[PDB]
Amino acid sequence: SGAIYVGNYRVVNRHLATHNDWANLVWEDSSRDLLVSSTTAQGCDTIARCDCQTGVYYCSSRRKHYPVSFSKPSLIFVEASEYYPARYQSHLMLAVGHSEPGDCGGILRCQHGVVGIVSTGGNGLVGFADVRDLLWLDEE
Ligand SMILES: CC(C)N1CCN(c2ncccn2)CC1
Ligand SMILES: [Zn+2]
Repeated sequence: SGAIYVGNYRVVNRHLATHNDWANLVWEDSSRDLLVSSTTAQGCDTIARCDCQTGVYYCSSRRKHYPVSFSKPSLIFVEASEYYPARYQSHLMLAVGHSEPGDCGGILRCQHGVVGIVSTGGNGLVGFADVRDLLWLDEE
């Protein structure tokens, strides 16, 4: 579990979005595994605006933050998980590291701020849904 709290937006994995998220929906994309809802209180996070390929992510199934190198966001085939069938996921970055389903929502960050959230795992990789292209998160 986990979210990004930027301005008056909550960014969550689409598959973990709640009824309240859907009732306060700003934007969602199944192919990216993202959903954004509106918040009453302003949030503490800054979104990275960069093309970094190194950062640090939180792994809840280890209670640990790990430094990783990661691929640039791409359209990638993802094998079946507990929460999605085998399918193509867009705007996905991969690193070598540990990720189980409940790790979804952990933040990946670089020197510029939040890069994305854990969205995939298995086979010794962790996949992150990028948010650095979503420039509208920084205003309004
Ligand atoms: C949500 C649904 C599409 N899933 C969940 C069950 N399943 C699976 N596959 C691999 C590992 C664990 N569970 C495939 C079908
Ligand atoms: Zn960066």
